[PDB]
Amino acid sequence: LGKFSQTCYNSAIQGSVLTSTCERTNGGYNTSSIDLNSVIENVDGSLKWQPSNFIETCRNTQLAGSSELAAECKTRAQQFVSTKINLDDHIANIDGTLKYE
Amino acid sequence: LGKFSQTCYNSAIQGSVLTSTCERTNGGYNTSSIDLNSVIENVDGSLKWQPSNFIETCRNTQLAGSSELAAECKTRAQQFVSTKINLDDHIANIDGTLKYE
Ligand code: NA
Repeated sequence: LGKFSQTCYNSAIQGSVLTSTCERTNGGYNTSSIDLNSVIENVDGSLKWQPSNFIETCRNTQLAGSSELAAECKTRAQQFVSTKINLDDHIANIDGTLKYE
Repeated sequence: LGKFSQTCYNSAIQGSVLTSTCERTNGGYNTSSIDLNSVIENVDGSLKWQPSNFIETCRNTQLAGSSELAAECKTRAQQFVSTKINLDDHIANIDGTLKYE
């Protein structure tokens, strides 16, 4: 559904970063931001949205230790198996901000 | 390339969201989060990092109007052309916080 600009203002892009000042559900405001590097993609010169399947096919997410993600996900033979990934692998700290590279 | 957890503490995974409080470059701290649904994916049951080429093949990004990304991207034949996309198609404000949905 999207529609952020409807309830936001003073938006800006910088590199692939988007930042805006957005209304709460109460009456105040907050300034967040999203990296668009992992959400849009370039196909022959045109931008498109990227598909994803983590929220929709995996479950019961958890952090083990300092940088290990753990969950259970759905296979091709449509059964849930246990899987794990080191988030240190590609998640970095870039001046107090968490960044995917 | 990566290894955030050597300057971050108190990390937490909730849903697809990772949250951590990190070491600013000077001496201080900042608490961030990154939505992993667009960073990792599941391939037959196993979680894999997702590749993407936007900032790697595109340049000169601009917010045009209220909600439109504009940029120039390289076509398979290595030529920069024009390309826009409406961010409001999937960027949302969830309680003062921008989300991709
Ligand atoms: Na992605």
